[PDB]
Amino acid sequence: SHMRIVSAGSAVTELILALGAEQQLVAVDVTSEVPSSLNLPTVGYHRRLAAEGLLTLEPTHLIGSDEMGPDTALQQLRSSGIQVNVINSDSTPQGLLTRIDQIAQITHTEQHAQKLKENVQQQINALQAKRPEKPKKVLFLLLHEGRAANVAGSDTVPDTIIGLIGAHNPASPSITSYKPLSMESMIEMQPDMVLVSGRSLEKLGGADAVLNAVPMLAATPAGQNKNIVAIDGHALVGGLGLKSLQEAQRIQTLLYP
Repeated sequence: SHMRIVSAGSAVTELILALGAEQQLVAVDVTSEVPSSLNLPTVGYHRRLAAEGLLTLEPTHLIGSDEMGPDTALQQLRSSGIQVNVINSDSTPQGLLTRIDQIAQITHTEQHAQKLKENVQQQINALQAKRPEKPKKVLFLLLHEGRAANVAGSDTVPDTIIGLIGAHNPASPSITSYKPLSMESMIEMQPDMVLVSGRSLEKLGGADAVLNAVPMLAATPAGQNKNIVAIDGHALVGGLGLKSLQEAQRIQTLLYP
């Protein structure tokens, strides 16, 4: 077990690094972030893994979400003796704690698990501690060029993050997962703050530009105050992770000075 890990997801990579086991990585996926110094090869998109491409890395593990595929490549790895570990990808805090356990076990760093799960819970408590009696309203908008403006309802990492910063997600009862948000619902929900599909979804300009993009925000507090805030897209993938918690803190400071 001289480890050679292909990490197939950003949420895998961060934990592997957090547990001090970066020397075990031989490759990461496109969404993963690792220091330039490591010279780690990429492996593309975990939904389109190349069986032979992976095999040349002589890996011992392929770790990712249940979205790793295609399945025909996963069998070629298994049949060749590569451990293929499907790992948690909920939008829940317990999903994160479970993910930490799943990784700590594979990478044999259980020792670090408790202390890391402990920090994770501390941050969450620190975030929850700052929740007011009168929480504000926050929506996450998933915007694309030529696509209809979507929203994160229940069971999304952006929904969990909004709860953790101590806000209401007005979309979270009525909407499940990511759905088109009717202009009327948005007007009705009256968000105080809008979060946008990555810091990277601009590509538009910024606050005033997303406002240009979604002109009905003008009839919400968020719009009339240009309170349109960027959240790092990596904190939304895999799903609820260390980056998620860090963004959440950073955004709560913006939402409640």
